[PDB]
Amino acid sequence: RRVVAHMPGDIIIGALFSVHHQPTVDKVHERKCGAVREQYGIQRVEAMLHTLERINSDPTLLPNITLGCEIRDSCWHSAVALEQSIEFIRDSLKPIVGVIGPGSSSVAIQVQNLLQLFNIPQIAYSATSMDLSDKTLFKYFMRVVPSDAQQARAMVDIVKRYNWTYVSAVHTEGNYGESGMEAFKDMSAKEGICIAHSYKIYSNAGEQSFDKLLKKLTSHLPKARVVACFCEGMTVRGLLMAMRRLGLAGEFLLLGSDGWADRYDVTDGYQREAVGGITIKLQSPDVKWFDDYYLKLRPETNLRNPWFQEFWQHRFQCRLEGFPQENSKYNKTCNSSLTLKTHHVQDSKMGFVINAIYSMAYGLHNMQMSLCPGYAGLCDAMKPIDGRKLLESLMKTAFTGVSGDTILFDENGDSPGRYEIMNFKEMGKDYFDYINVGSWDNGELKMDDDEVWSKKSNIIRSVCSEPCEKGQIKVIRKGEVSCCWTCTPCKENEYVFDEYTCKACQLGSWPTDDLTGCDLIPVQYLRWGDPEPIAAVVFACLGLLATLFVTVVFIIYRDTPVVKSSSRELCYIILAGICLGYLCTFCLIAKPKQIYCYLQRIGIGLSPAMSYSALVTKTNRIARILAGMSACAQLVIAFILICIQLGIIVALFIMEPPDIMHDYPSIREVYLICNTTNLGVVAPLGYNGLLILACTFYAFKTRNVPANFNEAKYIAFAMYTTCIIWLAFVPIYFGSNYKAITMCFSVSLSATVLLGCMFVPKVYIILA
Amino acid sequence: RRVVAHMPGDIIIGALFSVHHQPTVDKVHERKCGAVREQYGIQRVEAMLHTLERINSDPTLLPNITLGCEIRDSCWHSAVALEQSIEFIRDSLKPIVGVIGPGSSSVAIQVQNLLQLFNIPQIAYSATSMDLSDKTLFKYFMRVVPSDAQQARAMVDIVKRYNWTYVSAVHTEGNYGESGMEAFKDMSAKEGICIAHSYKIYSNAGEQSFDKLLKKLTSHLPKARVVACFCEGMTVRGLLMAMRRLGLAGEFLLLGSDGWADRYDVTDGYQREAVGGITIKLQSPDVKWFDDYYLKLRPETNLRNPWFQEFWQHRFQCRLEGFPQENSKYNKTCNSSLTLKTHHVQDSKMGFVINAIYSMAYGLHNMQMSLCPGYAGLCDAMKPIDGRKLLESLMKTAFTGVSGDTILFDENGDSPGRYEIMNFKEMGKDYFDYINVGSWDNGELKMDDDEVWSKKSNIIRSVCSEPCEKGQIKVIRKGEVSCCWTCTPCKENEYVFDEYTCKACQLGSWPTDDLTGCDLIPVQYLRWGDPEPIAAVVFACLGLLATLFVTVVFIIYRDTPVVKSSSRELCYIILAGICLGYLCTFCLIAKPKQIYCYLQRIGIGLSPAMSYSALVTKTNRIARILAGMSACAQLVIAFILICIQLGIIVALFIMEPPDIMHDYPSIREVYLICNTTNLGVVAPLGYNGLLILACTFYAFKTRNVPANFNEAKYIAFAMYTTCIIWLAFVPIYFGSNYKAITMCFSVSLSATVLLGCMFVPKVYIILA
Ligand SMILES: C[C@@H](NC(=O)c1ccc(C#Cc2cccc(F)c2)cn1)C(C)(C)O
Ligand SMILES: C[C@@H](NC(=O)c1ccc(C#Cc2cccc(F)c2)cn1)C(C)(C)O
Ligand SMILES: *[C@@H]1O[C@H](CO)[C@@H](O)[C@H](O)[C@H]1NC(C)=O
Ligand SMILES: *[C@@H]1O[C@H](CO)[C@@H](O)[C@H](O)[C@H]1NC(C)=O
Ligand SMILES: N[C@@H](Cn1oc(=O)[nH]c1=O)C(=O)O
Ligand SMILES: N[C@@H](Cn1oc(=O)[nH]c1=O)C(=O)O
Repeated sequence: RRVVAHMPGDIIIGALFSVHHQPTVDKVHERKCGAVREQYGIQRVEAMLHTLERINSDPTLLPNITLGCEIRDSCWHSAVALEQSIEFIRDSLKPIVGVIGPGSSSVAIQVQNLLQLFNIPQIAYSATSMDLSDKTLFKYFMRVVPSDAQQARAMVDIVKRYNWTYVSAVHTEGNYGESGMEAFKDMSAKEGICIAHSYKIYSNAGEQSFDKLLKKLTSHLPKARVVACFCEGMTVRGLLMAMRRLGLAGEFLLLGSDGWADRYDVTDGYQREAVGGITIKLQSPDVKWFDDYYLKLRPETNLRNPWFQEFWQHRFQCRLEGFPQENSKYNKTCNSSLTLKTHHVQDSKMGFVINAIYSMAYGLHNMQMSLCPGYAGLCDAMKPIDGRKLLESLMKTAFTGVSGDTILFDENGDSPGRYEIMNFKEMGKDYFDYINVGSWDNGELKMDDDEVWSKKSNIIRSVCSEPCEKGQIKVIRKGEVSCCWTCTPCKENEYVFDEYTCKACQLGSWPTDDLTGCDLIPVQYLRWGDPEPIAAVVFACLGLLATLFVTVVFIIYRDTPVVKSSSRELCYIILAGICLGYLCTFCLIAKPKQIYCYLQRIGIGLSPAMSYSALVTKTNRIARILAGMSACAQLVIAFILICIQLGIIVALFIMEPPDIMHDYPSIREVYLICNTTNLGVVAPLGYNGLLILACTFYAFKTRNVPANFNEAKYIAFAMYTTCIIWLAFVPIYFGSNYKAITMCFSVSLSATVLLGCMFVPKVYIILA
Repeated sequence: RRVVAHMPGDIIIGALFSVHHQPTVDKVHERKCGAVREQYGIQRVEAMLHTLERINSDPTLLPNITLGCEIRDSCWHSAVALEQSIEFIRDSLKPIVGVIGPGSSSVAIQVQNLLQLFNIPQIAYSATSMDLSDKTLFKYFMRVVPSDAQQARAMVDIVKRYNWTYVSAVHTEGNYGESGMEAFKDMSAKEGICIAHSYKIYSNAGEQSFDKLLKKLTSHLPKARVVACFCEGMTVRGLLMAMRRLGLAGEFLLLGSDGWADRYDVTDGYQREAVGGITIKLQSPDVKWFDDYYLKLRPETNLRNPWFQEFWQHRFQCRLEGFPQENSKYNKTCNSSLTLKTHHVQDSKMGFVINAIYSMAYGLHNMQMSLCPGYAGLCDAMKPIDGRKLLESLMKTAFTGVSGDTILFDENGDSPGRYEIMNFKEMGKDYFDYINVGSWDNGELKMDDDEVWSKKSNIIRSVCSEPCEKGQIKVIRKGEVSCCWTCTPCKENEYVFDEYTCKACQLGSWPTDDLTGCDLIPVQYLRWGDPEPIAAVVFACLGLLATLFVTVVFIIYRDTPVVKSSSRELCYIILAGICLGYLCTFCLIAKPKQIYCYLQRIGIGLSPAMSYSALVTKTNRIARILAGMSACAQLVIAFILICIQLGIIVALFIMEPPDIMHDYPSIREVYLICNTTNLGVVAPLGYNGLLILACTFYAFKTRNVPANFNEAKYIAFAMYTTCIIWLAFVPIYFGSNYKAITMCFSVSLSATVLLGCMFVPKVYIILA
C-alpha cells in the first residue's frame, strides 16, 4: 500500500527514514502519516540513494558487485515502522542484509525487537537513548552516535556553570526523552541541582495538552525560569506555540537537547518565543558533495525517488500538472525556474546518516575479504550472507568518515562523539539564528560566555532561595526540595557549625567575627589601676602611716605612767594586727596567683581576730578589777585562743587549696577569683562575730568608768560602730561579684575606726 | 522449530502460555527456554483444550460451529513470544481471529504491538500493568483482570494501616514492575510514606546480582525492615535464595504483589526466609470441573498436548520407556501408579484464563448474532472474519464467568476485580502455608490483624526516626528524605508553634505547660504581708504611736517653764515632719499606682526636709546664743528652705511625670514599680545630705554647752546616729533592686532616732 524507493543490487540494504510527519492523535489507528519532511525526509533518502551509487562507482570498496537498497517510510511512528520492518523480513519468511535504523529511539527499539529475530544488523544515526546500549536485549544494534548519557552530563554541566539550581524539567513521552530525563535527574540531583517538577507530554499531543503543561510550568515561573527540555523538536515547537498563544515571550529559558539541536523547523514562525534558548547539537560537519548533488535535483528527471514530486509541491507551493502527482490543492503552477538553492538548510545529522551507510558497506567489505580473500566478488561461501558474521565484522570494523575522523564501534556498539552548545539569538532586526557558543568533549565543557549574555546582566538565575550566608542567619529546610530553604538568624551565643545548624560555644567562650569559629573571652581582672582599687590603696597608705606614727609615739613613751596602765604587750599585738589588716588590703587587690591567694585568706582570718582578741583580753581585766588571773601574762590567755583561731583556719585551709576558679556570672564575661567558698569564708567570720559579740557585751559591762583619760567609753563606741560597719556590706558581699573591693573597704574602715577611737585620744594628749 | 498444540475447528483461537521457564541470562541470544512449568504451563494449556471442547459441546453458545486453537509457547520471554506471534500472523502475509494474551505485561505489550497491525484482538488473563490501559496505543488489548493501579492502592493501604513509613522498594525490571513501582511511589509519597531506596533487577539475573541487591537492602536493614516488592515470583524467589545464602532468616518483611500472590513454587525450599511476608492475590475461586478433568490425565492417552510427556517426566522424576520422549536423564522408570492428584495445587489465575477464553467465544457468538440472526453457523457475510467487528463486539459483551459473577469490559478494556491479602505463616512444625488475612475491594481494605502478628508485638515498623514530638524537643530535617529527622531541644525561653521551628516569647512572657503559646507571667508587687513588710508596718505603727504620744504631751504641757527656750512652732514642724515620714513609709509599701507614688515622692522629699530644716535652724540659733531674731527669723528660714526643697521636688515631678513601668530584670520574672531616675533619687538625697552635714557642723559647734539638761548633747547624739544610719544603707540600696523596702527601713530608722534622742528627755523630765 505504502510506496517504497528501490535500487537494484547484488546485496540489498534496508532503510527507515521518516519521510512524512507522525500521524495525528486522531489518525493514529489508521496509521496514515502527515506532511512530508525535507531535513528528516527527502534529504536522507537522496543521501542514501547517492552514497550507494558513490560506493558502487568506487572500485576500492565492495569491488565487482553492486549495492542496492529498499528505502521505506517510518513516519516517526512505532506502528508504521514495525509494519515496514515486517515488509522487510517478508522475504526471509532478495533478503535485506541490514537496515539503516530509524531516527527515534523508541521506534528503533520496536524495529530492533523484530529484526534481531532474523539476524539483521541495524545501524542507527540518531537513536541516542542509553537503553539501546544493552547488548543483551539489542545485540544486533549499533550506533554512529554516542548515547545520551554524555548528553545528560553536558546538560548538567551547563546548568551547573550558570548557577542554575532550581530548574523545571520536561521530556517527551517515549524512550529517548524518558531515559534522557532519568539520566539527567540522577546526575543532577546527585551534584547540586533541584528540579521544581518533571513533566511529560507526547509530541503529537493536542493544543490543550501543551496549554496545560505550560500553565503547570508557569506555576513555578517566578523561581524556576529554566526548563530543561529533553524533548523532541515537535515537543519544543508545541511548547513555543503554547507560549505564543498565552503571551509568554521570554519568561522562560528553554534548555534544549539533541532533539532541538539547531533545527530551523522548530522555531520557524515562533522565533520570538524561543530566543535565548540553549541547545545541544551533535557535532557533524556539512557534507559538500551531498550539497553538490542535492541542489541540482529536479522533479522531471528525479524518478527513482517516489516522494520527490510531493516534496517539490509542498516546498514550493504549486502544482505539477504534467506529472501524475499534481495535488491541485496548491493553486498556482511551478515554472521551470524554482531551485533548491534558495533557503537551503542541510540537516545536522546528514554526516551521521552517510557514516552509517559507509559503516555497513565497510562491514560488508571486511566480511567478504575475510570469507573469500582470493575471489573478487560474491563467492560461493557468501551467497547465504549470515547476519551473525556480518554483525561480528561490523562490531570490529574501523574506517574514515566523510568528516575525516575515524569511525569505530566500542563493545556496546556505540561510537565516540562530541557536542556543540548552540544559542538561539536575535542577530539583526527581524533575524534570528543559532550561534555556536560552546562545546562539550569527554567532560570538558568549553563555553564562551560573551556571545550569550553580552553583558553582566544574564538571565535571572533559576534559584529557589537567595544565598543566605549573610553572617548570623542559618538555613532550615521544610521537607520540600532541599534548595527551597527558609532563613532564621540564631542567637549571638551560638555560632554556625554547618549551613543548617548553629551550636553554642563552651561555658566561657564567644563566637568570633562572622561566626566562622569560636574564641576565648579575655579574662578581665581587678587591675592595680581603676578608680576603686587606687582609692583602696590610698586608704591603705593612710592607714599604714597612722600605724607607723602610733607605733613611733608608743616607742617614744614606753614606761610613762600615762602609758603604763595595762599590759604593754597587748598594746603591741593590737597594733601588729592593725598593721597586718592593711597588709592584707594590699595583698588582696592583685593578680590572683598561688601565693597571694592563701596569703590574703590567712591574713583576713588572722588580723581582726588577733587585734580584737587583744582588745577583749585587755577589757576583761580592766572591768573585772572594778566588778569585784590577769597579772601581766594575759598575753598568753589571748594567744592560746588566737592559736585556736589560727587552728580553725588551718582546718578551713586544708580542705580548699589556694587555686583559682574561672567564675562565669554571665555568658558575656569571664572572671577569676580565689578558691574561697561560702563554707570556707563563713566560719572565720562566724568566729570573729562571736568575738565581736563578746566584746560588745563587755564594752556594755564597763561603758562609763573613771580611768586615765577615759578609754572605756571611746573603745565602747568604736565597738558599737564596728558592729554595724561589719553588717553594712553583707548584702553586697554574699552572692555578689565585687567581693574583693568590698573586703578591702571593710578592712580599711574597720581598722581606721578601731585605731581612731582607742589610740588617738591617749597618744594625742600625750603628744599635746 | 518450536512445537505447538493444535485443535481443529471452524474458527481458530491463538494462545500464548509460558509452558517453559524464561531463558537463562547466558542462553537469551539462542532463545532456548528452560524447564517446563505446571501452574503457568501445562495446566493452562489443558484448561484451554478442555474449555474449547466444553464450548463445542455446549449448544447454547456458538451453535453449529466448532472452536479450534493453536497454542504456542512464549517461555515468558518477549523474543520467543514475538517469534510465536509472527508464526500466528504468517497466514495473513486458517487465520487466527484472536489470541489469549501472555502472562507478562512487557511480553503482552510486545505481542500487542505486532497483533494490532493485523486487527487481532488479544485478551490477557494476568497482564496487569497500567500502560496496557491506553487504548490509543493498545486498541486491540483487553483483559479480564483489573489494572495494577488498584494493586498499588492496596499496597499503600497496607503500608499505611500498619504505620510503615521508612519502607524500602524493589521491583522487577520490565513493564509490570516498573509501572507498579511508579504508581506505588506516587501514591505513597503523596500521603506519608518514604522510600529508603528503590531497586530494580531482572528475574533471570545471576546469583551475584541478587547478592548485591540484598547487601544494598541490608544497608538500611535496622530502620527499613519492610520491603515493598512489585516483583515477579522469580524475583522474590531469587531474593529468598540470597537470604538463605548470606544468612537472613526473618529480619525483612517482604510485601509481595500479584507476581508472588500465593505461589508455592516461589517459597518451596526457602519457606523459612519468606515466613511472615504479606502478598496481594487477585481473587479467583477454584474451578471444580477443571480439577475433575485434569487429575484424570495420563501420558499414555493424552496425545493432543505435545508438552505432556516432558511435564510428566519432569514432575515425577522418572523415565517413560514406551514413548519417544524417553529423556534418559532420569534413572528410575514410571510405574502405572503415578497420579496427578498427589500434591496437586491449582494455580490462582485459572478462572481468569477460562474467563478470557469464554469472553472471546461469547464475543464471537454476539458478533454472529449481530451479523446473521437467521442463519445458524458461519454465514457468507462472515467468511473473512473482521478484526474491527470482533473487537467491537468484545468491548460490549457481558456474560457469566465460571466463578458465577458477571464478566464485562469497561471503556479501557479492563474488568472489575477484588484482591485478597494473604500472609505466609508457619502453621505447625516444618509446615508453612498461605493464610487469607484480608481483602481489598474498591478502596475498602478489610484485614484480620489477629491472624497476622498473633501477639501485639508486630514487625518493627519501618520508621526512619522515633516520634520527636514529646515536650520541648523539635524536629530538624537534613539533606535527605523527610521521614528522617534529628530531634533537638530548643531553649525553655522558646515555645514550639510548628514541628520544625520554635520561637521565643517577646520580652515578658513564658511558654505554657503544653509549650504552645505565651502566658504573660504575672507581675510581682510589694505584696502587703510577708515578714519584711510586716516588720516595716510594725515599725511605722510604733513611730506613729510615739509621735501622737509626744504631741499629746506637748499640747497638754503648753507653756511649762522648762520647755520655753526651744521654739514651740519649730518643735511642731519637727513633729509634723516625723509624722509625715511615718506616713510616707506606710504609703510606699503597697501596690504601685499613680496617686500612691505621686505622693510617696513628695513624702520622701518633704518629710526629711520638714524635720531637718527645722532642726538646723534651731541648732543655728542655739549656737548663735553661745557664740555671740529668736523665733521670727527662724520660721522664715525654715519657710525658705522647705520651699526650696518643695520647688526642687515639684520641678523633678513635672520634668519626669510618674508612670507605672513594667521593668523586666530578666526573662524569668517581671516587676512593676513606677518610674524613677538617678536624678529623681539623688537630688533630694543630696540636698538632705547637705542638710545633715550642716546639722552635724552646727551641733559639733554647740557640742556640750550648758543648757536645759544639755539638749545640745542630745542633738549631737542624734546627728551622729542619723549620719551613721544614712551611711549604713548605701550598699544595700545601690547594690540591689530592693529600693522600696530599704527606703521604708531607712526613713523609719531616721525618724525613730530623731524621736528617741529628742522629746524623750523632755517627756521624762517634765513627767517628774
Ligand atoms: C564585708 C565583710 N567584712 C568582713 O569580712 C571583714 C573582715 C575583717 C574586717 C576587719 C578588720 C580589722 C579591724 C581593725 C584592725 C584590724 F587589724 C583588722 C572587717 N570586715 C562582711 C562581714 C560581709 O561585712
Ligand atoms: C537608703 C538611703 N536612704 C534614703 O534615701 C533616706 C531618705 C529619707 C530618710 C529620712 C528621714 C526622716 C527622718 C526624720 C524625720 C523625717 F520626717 C524623715 C532617710 N533615708 C541611703 C541614704 C543610701 O541610706
Ligand atoms: C556562579 O556562576 C558564576 C559565573 O556565572 C561563578 O561565580 C560560578 O560559576 C558560580 N558561583 C559559585 C559560587 O560557584
Ligand atoms: C497505627 O496508627 C497509629 C500510629 O500512632 C496508632 O494509633 C495505631 O494503634 C497504630 N497501629 C495500628 C495497628 O493501627
Ligand atoms: N535524539 C533523538 C532523535 N531525534 O529526535 C528529534 O526530535 N530529532 C531527532 O533527530 C532520539 O534519540 O530519538
Ligand atoms: N501481572 C503479572 C502477572 N504475573 O507475574 C508473575 O510473575 N506471575 C504472574 O502471574 C505480570 O504482569 O507479569
